[PDB]
Amino acid sequence: SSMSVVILAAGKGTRMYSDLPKVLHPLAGKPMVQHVIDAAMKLGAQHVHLVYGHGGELLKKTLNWVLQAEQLGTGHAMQQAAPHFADDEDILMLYGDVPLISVDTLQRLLAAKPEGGIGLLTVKLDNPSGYGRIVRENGDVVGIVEHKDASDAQREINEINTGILVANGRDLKRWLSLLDNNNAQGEFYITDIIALAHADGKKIATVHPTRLSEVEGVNNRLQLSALERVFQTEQAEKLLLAGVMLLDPSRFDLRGELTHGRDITIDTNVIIEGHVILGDRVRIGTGCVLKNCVIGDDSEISPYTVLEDARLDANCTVGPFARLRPGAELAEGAHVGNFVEIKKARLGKGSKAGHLSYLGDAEIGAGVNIGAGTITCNYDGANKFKTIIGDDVFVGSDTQLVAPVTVANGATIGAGTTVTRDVAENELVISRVKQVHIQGW
Amino acid sequence: SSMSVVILAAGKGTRMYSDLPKVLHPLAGKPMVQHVIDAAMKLGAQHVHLVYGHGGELLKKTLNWVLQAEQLGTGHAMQQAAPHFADDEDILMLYGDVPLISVDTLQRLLAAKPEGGIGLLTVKLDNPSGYGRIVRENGDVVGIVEHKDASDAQREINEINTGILVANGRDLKRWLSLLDNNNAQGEFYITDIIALAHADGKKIATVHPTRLSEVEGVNNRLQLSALERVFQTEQAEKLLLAGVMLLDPSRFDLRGELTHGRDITIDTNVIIEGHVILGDRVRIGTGCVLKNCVIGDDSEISPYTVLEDARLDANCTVGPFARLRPGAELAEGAHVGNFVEIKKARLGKGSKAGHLSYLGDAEIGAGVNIGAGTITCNYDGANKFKTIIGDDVFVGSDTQLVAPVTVANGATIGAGTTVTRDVAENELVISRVKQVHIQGW
Amino acid sequence: SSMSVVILAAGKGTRMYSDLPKVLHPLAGKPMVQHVIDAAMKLGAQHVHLVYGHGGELLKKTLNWVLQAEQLGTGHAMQQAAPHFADDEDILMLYGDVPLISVDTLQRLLAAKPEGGIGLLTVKLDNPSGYGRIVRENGDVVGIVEHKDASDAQREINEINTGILVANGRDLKRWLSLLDNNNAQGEFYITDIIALAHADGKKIATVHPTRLSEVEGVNNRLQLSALERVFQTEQAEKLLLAGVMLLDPSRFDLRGELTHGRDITIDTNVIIEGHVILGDRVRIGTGCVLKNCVIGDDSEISPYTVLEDARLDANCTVGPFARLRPGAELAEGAHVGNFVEIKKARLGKGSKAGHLSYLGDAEIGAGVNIGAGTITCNYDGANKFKTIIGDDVFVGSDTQLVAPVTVANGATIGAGTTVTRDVAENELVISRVKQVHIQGW
Ligand SMILES: N[C@H]1[C@@H](OP(=O)(O)O)O[C@H](CO)[C@@H](O)[C@@H]1O
Ligand SMILES: N[C@H]1[C@@H](OP(=O)(O)O)O[C@H](CO)[C@@H](O)[C@@H]1O
Ligand SMILES: N[C@H]1[C@@H](OP(=O)(O)O)O[C@H](CO)[C@@H](O)[C@@H]1O
Ligand SMILES: [Mg+2]
Ligand SMILES: [Mg+2]
Repeated sequence: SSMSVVILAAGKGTRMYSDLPKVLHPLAGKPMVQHVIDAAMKLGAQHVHLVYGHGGELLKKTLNWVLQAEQLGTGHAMQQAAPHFADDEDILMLYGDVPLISVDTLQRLLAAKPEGGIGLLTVKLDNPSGYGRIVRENGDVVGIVEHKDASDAQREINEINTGILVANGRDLKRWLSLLDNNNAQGEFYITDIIALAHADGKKIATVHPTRLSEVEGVNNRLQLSALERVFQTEQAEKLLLAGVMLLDPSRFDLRGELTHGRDITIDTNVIIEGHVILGDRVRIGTGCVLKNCVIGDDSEISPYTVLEDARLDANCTVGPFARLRPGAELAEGAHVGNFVEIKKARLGKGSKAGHLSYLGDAEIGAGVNIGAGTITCNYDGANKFKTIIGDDVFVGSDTQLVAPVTVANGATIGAGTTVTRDVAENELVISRVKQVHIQGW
Repeated sequence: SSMSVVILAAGKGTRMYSDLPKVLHPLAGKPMVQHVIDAAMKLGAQHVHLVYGHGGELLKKTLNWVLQAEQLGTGHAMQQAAPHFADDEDILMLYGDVPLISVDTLQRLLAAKPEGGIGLLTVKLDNPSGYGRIVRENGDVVGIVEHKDASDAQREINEINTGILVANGRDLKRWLSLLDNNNAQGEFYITDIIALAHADGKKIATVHPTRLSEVEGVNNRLQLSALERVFQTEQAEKLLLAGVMLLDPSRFDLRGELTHGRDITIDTNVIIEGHVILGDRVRIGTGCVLKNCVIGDDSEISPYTVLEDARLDANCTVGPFARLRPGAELAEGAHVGNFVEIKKARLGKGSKAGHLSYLGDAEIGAGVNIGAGTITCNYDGANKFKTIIGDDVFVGSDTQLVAPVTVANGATIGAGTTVTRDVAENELVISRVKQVHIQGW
Repeated sequence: SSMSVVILAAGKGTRMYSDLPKVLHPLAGKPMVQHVIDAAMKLGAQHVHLVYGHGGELLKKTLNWVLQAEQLGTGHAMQQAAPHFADDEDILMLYGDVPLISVDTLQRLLAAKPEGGIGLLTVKLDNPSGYGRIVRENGDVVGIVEHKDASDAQREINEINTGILVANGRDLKRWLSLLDNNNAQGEFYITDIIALAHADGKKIATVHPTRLSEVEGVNNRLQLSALERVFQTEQAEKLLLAGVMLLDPSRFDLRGELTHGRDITIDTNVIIEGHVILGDRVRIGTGCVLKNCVIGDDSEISPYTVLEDARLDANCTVGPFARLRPGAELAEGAHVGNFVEIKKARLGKGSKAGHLSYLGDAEIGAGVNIGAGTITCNYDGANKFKTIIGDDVFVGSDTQLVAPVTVANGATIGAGTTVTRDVAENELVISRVKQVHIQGW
């Protein structure tokens, strides 16, 4: 049948000690709640109903919005969404702070819901302390008892409520209408709806997650960090099984997506962010950070190199200690060495910038040698200007190129030159500065 | 009552293979024995009696000193300290190589000591092999039997001696006087004092540590490394619960103290040393090392940045690959980029040094742009001299400023300039060097 | 008796997803199969028979070669090697993808082989699923039953076949000749030889490895990564017990050999490759990579320093963010600072290159100060040339030395100089460039 989702995002995240709404805190670079939304979309949800208390502005700025003005609990929260439920759709209840719930588990949950009844996700814990206990009579679920209100006998129950469940909209709206708030907490308890479904003589079927981490909620940053490590380990293991050699999968982080070829080797402490594409036989040395980059076949990134919005073609070498900024592009066989920064600049085929250089806003040809210490002066304090270097140019060490300026093919620039005017094809330019020599200084 | 501590620091650390006395080997940046002293001071010890064998010079240089001339054992060691005990104080016995003993455990130990008797810290191990066994008769402690001298029946005992205990000074001095040395080892066994206390009809009460790591001793560097990881994990978890987001708490080290604000994010492989203070919303990228630094609100430290004795005001950005040395100071909104080293220099509000620069012994104003490749020549081979740069100065790329020299407000320095004489307000200075152009080179 | 080894290297490594033969994939910097060969040589093998299917070219290029033209299984594989066995030697069967098998285990295996019979290495697993089961009758091994062909009763057996075994050559050749291929797989099963040995009334003795990891095979990169971590942890623990202080042994990698002195400290995330030699009291900061280097007593390598084929004498300091390339050599007390690259260059006693410099193909004397920004121009686009700097030379900041060129003892080079001609003893050389000053720019 058809289905929509309600994501509860309206708890108080006091133990996060944060000014950022709890469900916005990221896991693997993505807000927790977005993990949950992604899963919902994968399930084929027709609507996603997001219930919130505060941070509504930032929530909408970041990500069907449903206000819960007073933090009066989950039952009350659902009461707020209930009018938006279709009588003819299934409604899946999820939490914005339970980010690792898997599509497989949810699919099995939807499959297990008995006609007219409820599908309830439960899990058996070694220590169920503090959790809602699943109450069964002769094997069938009839009730949930919260820890606080549970008796000593009930507290021996190990099967507990994850709070994730599915029911038909018409049925759900009915059960929510029958909730009672007259009690020691002054709130409606969502958990009472399973007893209410039972009262109507309807069935509550259960399924279990595959992993405990799937139904773990985040209330503080220690708990978020554990889930971060679980998720990173999962990603790392998939990459290994898919043929990427991670030299230490416990020291690898992916925060986005990695599209990869064959026989790649990634060394320790590499961080991949955004969407990165790696060709065949790429090697990434220790400590590198890549964000939104494309790296061509057989390229080698040496240790402690940082790249963002950069492109390497095949057979390129970069680093160690290089810094590629957005718009940095290396054509086939180009080389960028240590203590070199490239920004919005292209280095043509086989061209080399091996040391202690800044190349910004530059179009550099093929077969070019950029000597150590070369710098493009691309900024006048108001605007930025382009440097153009042709093919087969030799730029001597510690030269400044003062943009806008063009150096034609075949030219040679002497060490220590300040280039302010265009250089013609096959021209040598060199500073003829006079020195004083003083004997016996 | 009143209390003093005896710390035993006189064992042979042969399996450390070190020229540094064993108890001086650090854990989280602090000698093991100093952890123990700190705990003692927290307990309110009136005196700390440190018993040593060798390395006394270095020990005192590093940290009431009590010689044990001949390594004749713990009983003998205590005999050496006994004359310093007051008849009217409690004496707590600790070890310099058991660094994680907690104040809580010790407080409970002091509370459990029966009048006229002994408080003894014991622990139950899955494998008690090699440890002193606690001998009980009808539930009461009467004895300790060392493993070697224990029978097969005794060796089944899992409750073992940690060697940590407390007794009144007068009582202790008596029991120590009654120790016998005529045996297969020629030494007095400290453990005999519990049997001696029993002989006098006094009670020996026991308490247990909360964690096994609290009473683990260090005899080799493998054991020290395990304790280092335990301690770092504890620190990391406290920081997470306190609201600091560590993106991987297994790749975080604190060796000193971290004072922090709210909504801080620290990425993998960060090392914090000395005392570091972080404002709200500070972000620290992967690989950074901070030692004795103050970082203001909303500052961002990019990957692979090293800072020591440095100060950032609010909204500053530094790195990646920047190196801030002692006396480096950034005013609000300042920026230091890649391959820049700052030493005993201040960069004023909104001023920028983005690349490949060395700024030492310099006072730099607000609104200054330091071009790539700029270097302060602060050294003449004997002394060091200051560079002063006013507000709203534009320093062109690859300039050297030869100190002492002053550049006034509003000035502009052309690329490639060697500045040796003061520059006046709103002055442009630029090198007019002649070049040779040779066609067809 | 005398002994030879057969290493099976002819499986299909489909789940590696690699163009490199599976047994060539490295563990700790060394092909898996080379670990196995090393063990064989340590055992005193007279011959090593390597059976292969494909990748024979690359295998021989990388490492008695024995073709198995058709991947028809292990029995068939051994049939191919059998003619090379001496009737009067023991033959040990190993696998190229089981890299951590220990010499101790193998020695015990060889010792346990009964005259005329077989020594078989087996292991007891918590989950034996998918493994060959060891079949015993009244305690004696008579059979091996592969999982697939095993009954439900047989599958309860926890003792499984590692496939590692030893038998006399004459005996082995006989048993291999009697293998039957007429079955649902069309292959000879090596495991049948133990039933065949039993048929002849010979004994099959068993021994067990000390660690499970010793007999773990690699079929995919996830499995290789687990073995990599096991191996690195073993190496790290040995180094700690031997007296090297690793500040985090889970963040330490050795890919080769480390020869070390006393009281060394290595911080987190250090990678040692090739053969590295460290003197006493060397400290290595976080993030460093050392490959084929010799570091003298009391030297300190600061964070994020990369060295290859480099030599430091005693009391040297390098980094942070320094890059030493092959042929880099520092004499006693020399210093290389941040953003400095040294290649095929020697820095003499007490000489300093603290910042933003490139020194290549250079002989630099003692007592030299290399100012920030100094660069050797060692390349003309075709060849490379040497720079020679004498003792007690002061090179001013941002100087280029244009090789070949010699600077004699005692000389001083002014900031910003382009040195193209030899400098005489005690000479000051300095650029006298004229500037334009424009007021009110
Ligand atoms: N300094 C030059 C030298 O580098 P090194 O000798 O350090 O490799 O030659 C390289 C090519 O071989 C050039 O690209 C560098 O500009
Ligand atoms: N090279 C200049 C350029 O940097 P980039 O263009 O690399 O950011 O402009 C920056 C301000 O926008 C200046 O501080 C840098 O000195
Ligand atoms: N810039 C100089 C300064 O460095 P710093 O003042 O940054 O240590 O003096 C050092 C010696 O003291 C010299 O080697 C450096 O060349
Ligand atoms: Mg210059
Ligand atoms: Mg320069």
